[PDB]
Amino acid sequence: KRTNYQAYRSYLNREGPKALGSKEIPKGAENCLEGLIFVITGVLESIERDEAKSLIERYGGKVTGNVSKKTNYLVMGRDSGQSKSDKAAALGTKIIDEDGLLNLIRNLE
DNA sequence: CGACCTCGAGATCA
DNA sequence: CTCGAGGTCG
Repeated sequence: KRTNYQAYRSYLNREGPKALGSKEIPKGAENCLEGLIFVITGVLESIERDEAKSLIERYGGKVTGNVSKKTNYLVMGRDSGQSKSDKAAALGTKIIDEDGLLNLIRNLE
């Protein structure tokens, strides 16, 4: 079942973090994301799951692969998981992108 | 006739 | 979360 599927994935889902390590991870208040739960699904413009997690975790925010009732903000860029999006939509969770997540931190600074 | 983006169900993890 | 199958733009 395993193979070099990551090879044709570029054309498939248009994945490939371009500006990784020189765009993300701001200098905003560490307490910024400290309050709500940040759930990032799929992939955004250009970010690694680890880089997003490292950002949220450091900012006192919690991150999980399963949307919760206290999420409030669901980060979703290029994903197809309707099953997970359905939960968030029913809860009243808003969908944000890469900049959307950073915008919160960009506001506090 | 060739490239590309959306629904979807099964493992993932609080 | 992370492959899974399809129909339309090209």
